[PDB]
Amino acid sequence: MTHTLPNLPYDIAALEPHISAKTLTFHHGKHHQAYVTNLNNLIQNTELANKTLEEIIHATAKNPEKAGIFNNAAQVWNHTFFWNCMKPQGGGQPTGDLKAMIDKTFGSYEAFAADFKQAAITQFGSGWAWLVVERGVLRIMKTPNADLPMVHGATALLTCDVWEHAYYLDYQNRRPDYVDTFLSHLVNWDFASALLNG
Amino acid sequence: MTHTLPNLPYDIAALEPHISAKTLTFHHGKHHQAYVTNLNNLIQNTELANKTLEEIIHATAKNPEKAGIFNNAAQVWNHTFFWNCMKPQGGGQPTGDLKAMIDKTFGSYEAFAADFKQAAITQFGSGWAWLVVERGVLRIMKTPNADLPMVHGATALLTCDVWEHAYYLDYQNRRPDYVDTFLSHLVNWDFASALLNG
Amino acid sequence: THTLPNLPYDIAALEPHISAKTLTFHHGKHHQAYVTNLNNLIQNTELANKTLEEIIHATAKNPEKAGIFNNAAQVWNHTFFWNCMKPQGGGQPTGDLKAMIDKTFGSYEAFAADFKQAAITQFGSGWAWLVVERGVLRIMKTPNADLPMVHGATALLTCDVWEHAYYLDYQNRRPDYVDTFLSHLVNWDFASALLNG
Amino acid sequence: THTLPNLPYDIAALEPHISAKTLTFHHGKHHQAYVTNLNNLIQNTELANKTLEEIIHATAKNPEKAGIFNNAAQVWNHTFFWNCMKPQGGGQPTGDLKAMIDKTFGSYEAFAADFKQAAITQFGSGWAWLVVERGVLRIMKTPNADLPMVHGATALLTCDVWEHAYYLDYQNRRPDYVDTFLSHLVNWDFASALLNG
Ligand SMILES: [Fe+3]
Ligand SMILES: [Fe+3]
Ligand SMILES: [Fe+3]
Ligand SMILES: [Fe+3]
Repeated sequence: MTHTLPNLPYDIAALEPHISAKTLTFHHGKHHQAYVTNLNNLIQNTELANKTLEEIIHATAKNPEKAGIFNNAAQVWNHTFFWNCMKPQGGGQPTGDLKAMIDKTFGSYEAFAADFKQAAITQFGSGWAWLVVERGVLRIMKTPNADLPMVHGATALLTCDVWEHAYYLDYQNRRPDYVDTFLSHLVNWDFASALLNG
Repeated sequence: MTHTLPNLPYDIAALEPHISAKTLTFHHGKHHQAYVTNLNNLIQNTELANKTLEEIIHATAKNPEKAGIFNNAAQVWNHTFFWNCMKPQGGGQPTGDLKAMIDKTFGSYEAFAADFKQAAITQFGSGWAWLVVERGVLRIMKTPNADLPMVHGATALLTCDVWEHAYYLDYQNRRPDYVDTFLSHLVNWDFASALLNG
Repeated sequence: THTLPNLPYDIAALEPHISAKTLTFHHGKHHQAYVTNLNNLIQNTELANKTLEEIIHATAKNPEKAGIFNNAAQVWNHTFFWNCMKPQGGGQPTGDLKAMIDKTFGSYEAFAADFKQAAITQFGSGWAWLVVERGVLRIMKTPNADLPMVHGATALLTCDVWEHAYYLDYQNRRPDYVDTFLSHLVNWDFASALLNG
Repeated sequence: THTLPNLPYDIAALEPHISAKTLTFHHGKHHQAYVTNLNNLIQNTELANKTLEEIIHATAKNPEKAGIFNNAAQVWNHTFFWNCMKPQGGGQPTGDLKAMIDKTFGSYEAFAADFKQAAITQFGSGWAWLVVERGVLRIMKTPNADLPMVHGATALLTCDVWEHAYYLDYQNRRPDYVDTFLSHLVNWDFASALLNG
């Protein structure tokens, strides 16, 4: 157990009712934990046992034979990132640098929000919707399964988990309502704005 | 419109307590319905409007720009196939032709069930676990997302939906328990046996 | 599907300013290769049914399709480039374009100084442009295959500053090449037509 | 402050694979220009007292001081490139480096194909590298002045694929140039020392 499950940055009930404590209990305590334990078991006694998580993600991103390692390693990263993407009483619009860059790039926050929700809702199957910056330009991305921006040469600013386990207890099939609530009440814009200046 | 949602072959509560009436209500009445409505809207005013569902699947399986149409068309097919793969008082073992072919190929039913379970459990993200016949040989197949045996040249005999919406309300993360319940109490072996002789 | 357009003049008609040897490789190899690359990348795709300009607009947003964008835009850029030049070019525009340059830069010499600055400060491969964007003349420079239309601007004039455009004749002396482009090759009638197009 | 280092051999020592004419322009004009540009850009700045490598790392975290990064990285890249070649080079590596290439790529030939592919699929100006990061070998391609050290990797070998590197001798035929680099010029002794550096 050289990799460990990080604490949630808030109480399991902090996102109620938008994301339920039951969801967070299974999502963090079961899914996120299993990705960690799988990763630990898959790299034991291998050359990857002495690498960081980010090093493992990049080292196994190409080799389809190592897809089991990439899939668990990237999911550990993605879920830690996702918990920090949210906060109780979040949502709204960002300010300052990120707000201005979004207006410069998309024309408005509403334009950004519509593009983000479309990527989130058109990602078929399991995956992730992202706001990224790449060579200094903001882009929306959607990725399948465990894929994530860093292996495409982009820096993630924000993500929304659209694996069905992230919303099914609370929203069932209503993924659009889930993403709309994410945008309206949960997104931590201070987080994305700090990462933009990183 | 062009394509219709077929009735379940049993009451929404007929698989209780193994699959809840709640799950079947969302799984059939929302997810399966949505794939039908999407398909109908996507092929309207196109050459695909005049073809059978199977023809649409093969016509869109090759070209990535038509993946939206493929994804919904194949999901209509997969779910319809899946409902018929189950029945109240299912489970047990197959008889006759299919039992003998499983014993010749896997050595035993228990070996087949171990291999079907592991494919279902190691399918990362959304997808399907299949028993197929291919080039005269019985094989286990796992497919991601909407993918399915026929566009690979195999004949499907049985499937288990391992999209998270298939089990999350009743089993949450415990996909192995759900698959174990599928084999133990739900699988309709009469269906797979007839298809083997189709 | 897509074809290389002929040069609008003799392969040797820009000598000594741009050599026939340069044009042979620039038109017959580089521009040809972008056309053949584009055809192979769009075959059996919905892009096969679109125009060059529609391909450029359909792929500018999706980095996954940068190979198609780069070949499509380079086809467009080079065709534009051949038509920006002519034997016995150079001099200055007259009429509408001259007056807009004089009102915007103050002077033709001011425009040529700014155009040449953008051309020589483009690091690596790219293009220097005179564009009109919401009714205003601007100098633009673009890296690699980038071009004005995906930035909401209308190209009036371009000079290729990929090294293959000048290395056989000028080697490292990109500033001399651009000065020779403005002095002897630019076709101001083309740019003036585009301003009213 | 910074100066242009000697070529490690006579300008004709790589004939007929790379012409003396190419080396005179590539080393005496391009490499020299990166050095003179760097000196002029850092004068009276905080960066004037730092080493080339210190300047590269400090400015790499930035798009706003990009003339300094681009010229400093190009100074570094070219010095490294000249030492990646030798007269009567080519062949294959032996010992430590050969073993790692076999374990990593399966064979030298797989390595050379992957290296070739990176060199030819780099669109525009750029570089193809063999790098090592955390004991793992891989191939890298970078655009313009970008280089492995700012990505956390150690360069072992590079091939310049800016068009000035080959256009006088190969024109558009980058694949043949890279083939010739691998076949006749690569200095494997250099890369094997760096693996253990
Ligand atoms: Fe998740
Ligand atoms: Fe389903
Ligand atoms: Fe060109
Ligand atoms: Fe160079």
